Amino acid sequence: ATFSGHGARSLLQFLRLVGQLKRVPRTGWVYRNVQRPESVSDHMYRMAVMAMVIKDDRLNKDRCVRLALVHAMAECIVGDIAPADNIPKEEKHRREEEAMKQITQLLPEDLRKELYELWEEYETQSSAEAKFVKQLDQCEMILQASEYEDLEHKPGRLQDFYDSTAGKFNHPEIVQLVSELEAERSTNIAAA
Amino acid sequence: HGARSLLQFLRLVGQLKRVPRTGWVYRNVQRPESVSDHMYRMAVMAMVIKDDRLNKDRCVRLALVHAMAECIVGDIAPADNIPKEEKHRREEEAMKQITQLLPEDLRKELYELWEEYETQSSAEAKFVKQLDQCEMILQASEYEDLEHKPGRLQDFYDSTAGKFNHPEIVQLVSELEAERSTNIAAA
Ligand SMILES: [Cl-]
Ligand SMILES: [Cl-]
Repeated sequence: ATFSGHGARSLLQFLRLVGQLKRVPRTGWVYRNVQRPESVSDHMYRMAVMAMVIKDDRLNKDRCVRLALVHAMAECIVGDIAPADNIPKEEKHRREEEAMKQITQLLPEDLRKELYELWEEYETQSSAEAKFVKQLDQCEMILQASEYEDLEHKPGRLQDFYDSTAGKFNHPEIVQLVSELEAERSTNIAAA
Repeated sequence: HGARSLLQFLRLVGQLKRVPRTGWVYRNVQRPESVSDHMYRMAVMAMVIKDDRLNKDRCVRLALVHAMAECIVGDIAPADNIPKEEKHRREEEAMKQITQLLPEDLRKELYELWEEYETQSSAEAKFVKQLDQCEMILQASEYEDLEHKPGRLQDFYDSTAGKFNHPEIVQLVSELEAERSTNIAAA
């Protein structure tokens, strides 16, 4: 119940917290000694483009793009928690929830409600759009894994990331895209 | 399928993660942001900076697409001294190459988004151009703060003098310059 107001100063401060996403490297790459790992905002950027180009006539894509730009936003405060950090699901949720409250309080009421709603939709996976964006997250991530493998000239190195997405995919377009990716990568591995 | 081309499109887009923003590099910024970092916050700005006269989702899309050619041509800075037509020519070729990897409806949609920004042919594109400049001077003051070197990136602010007229962005920029100036006066 803070007293920072909802003027330009608070909007600016909201924007600074958001910019901290540029300086949160994605932890999974850090823990695997990737040189120059992407930021969390790098990751959401490509998810957002993927929402634009991976087709599904049943989905509101404007909402999918917004879910993509908002879903990881709490990491500007809580940091990027990876499976290796062993934070229980409930504790990660509680931290990120508190963070989103703090962040959105800087915005006028209608904007606060809208952003928080989007975050809540994603976190509870309550819509088809939310579930779609969750698979973009996982897809975009193994794509980036294979790109770090290519850049390193170390085919297969980041195998653990592929294994962790086993059976997490069921959207027919993303499923198709993943299968193509795994086939191209598993070919490169055999070549080497 | 489809899929191989889509993947190639995605890998090109991914290169944006590895294009440092050139203006920061030229000013010895440590670990400078990528072009995708820059577009990310611009897209968030389109969501939270008010204007009921604008199609915000179109602004968000313009934000995510406007600098996309840079995955091929790189980030050209003013210091690079590339003529406006030449940069336009290069980015246009790049967008054609990029978008042709997509199905026809998406290829046309995406190219037209980029062209609308490029030609500044809508109220939305003009708005997004001011987010770009605003996002950038905010980022300059952030680098100044992180470096503990206030005012060091003044050239960037000087470069934006008189480029703002959108009422909300103007308020935001005034607020930023007053906070920054106060910090500089203090130090
Ligand atoms: Cl994520
Ligand atoms: Cl830009």
